[PDB]
Amino acid sequence: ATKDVATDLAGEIRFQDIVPEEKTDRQGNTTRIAQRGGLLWVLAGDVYN
Repeated sequence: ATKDVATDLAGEIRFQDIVPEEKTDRQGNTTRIAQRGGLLWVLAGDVYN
């Protein structure tokens, strides 16, 4: 199964030990899959669009 995890703090993402690997779909869809399971920190802030 699958489950989406969505943040509740607005800010900058910072990897920690996460090693993304780019898997390119035949249409060019570069999906980032983590080879090394780590942490995705969110450093809080005010994000402006």
